[PDB]
Amino acid sequence: LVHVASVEKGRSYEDFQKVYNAIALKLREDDEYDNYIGYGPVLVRLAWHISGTWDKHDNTGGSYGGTYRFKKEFNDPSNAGLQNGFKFLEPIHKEFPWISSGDLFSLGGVTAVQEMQGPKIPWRCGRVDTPEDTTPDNGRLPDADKDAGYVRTFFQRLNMNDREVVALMGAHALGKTHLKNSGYEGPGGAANNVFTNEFYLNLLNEDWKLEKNDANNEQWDSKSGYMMLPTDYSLIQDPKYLSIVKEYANDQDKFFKDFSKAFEKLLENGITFPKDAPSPFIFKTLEEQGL
Ligand code: HEM
Ligand SMILES: N=C(N)c1ccsc1
Repeated sequence: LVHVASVEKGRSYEDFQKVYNAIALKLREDDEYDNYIGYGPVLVRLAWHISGTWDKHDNTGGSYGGTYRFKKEFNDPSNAGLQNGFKFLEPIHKEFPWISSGDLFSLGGVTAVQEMQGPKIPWRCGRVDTPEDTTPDNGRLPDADKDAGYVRTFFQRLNMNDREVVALMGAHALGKTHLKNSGYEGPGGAANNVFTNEFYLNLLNEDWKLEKNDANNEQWDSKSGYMMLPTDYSLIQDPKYLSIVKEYANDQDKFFKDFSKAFEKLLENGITFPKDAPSPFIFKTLEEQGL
């Protein structure tokens, strides 16, 4: 299966910077959401989940087709709560109807990361909506109650190695688990709408206890009020993951650079970019624009 990026007709960097800006301004305006966490984290999770259906073996799933807009994928149990991010983006799409759904969902994630003071994430346009019958079945996103070997094997399907996996998981510094969405409850650090390397510092420095939550699932809890999923905690149980966790806990810039690469790759998996395509766009933040 081949998906060739096709630039939305006549559009260039400035058009996409305008969509960025709309998203970024709404992120600012709608600050109350989720006990004043705001929509940044859920937009990052949305961009990951629309990308994380990809299968390298046959190029099914992936961000290209924008298939999250269809009921089967929208109602994936793994996607519970992301309707909030979709609803956030609806007025943006209404204002910019020319952008594809896949470009919008992925640009949402990029915008959120940058506006939360994360790394710059280069982003490429040209995802094209595909029909309802291209929507991947439920069950391609990962379970949270598993161990390091599960995580490693899972991410091979997405063509991600150990470093890419550990880098990507640093996003779990953002937002929180919600018991009603996933059967897990709690945040991963104190600054959960600012993008930092706190996930790794918390993994290493907190005193974690294995407890049951009110949904009868096990999770790791600290007296600080933080939590880790079993899959999060597996990153310090496996000796190879642990080395990389320590590396990112001790080098903010290295984490930023490695996250940026892995996140762009995640968002671009499955897509063929013509040699004549535009170079990746690097959007200015509102702050950089004086906006
Ligand atoms: C082994 C891989 C992964 C597992 C099992 C997993 C699991 C989870 C679960 C259970 C939640 C809570 C959802 C809720 O209750 O609302 C969640 C949230 C989150 N995930 Fe992951 N995830 C994984 C990887 C990733 C990756 C690769 C990213 C993106 C780079 C990511 C970004 C986030 C973000 C930002 C949230 C917070 C959402 C919010 O606050 O609304 N996750 N994840
Ligand atoms: N480890 C955490 N608190 C977490 C995991 C997914 S979103 C937040």
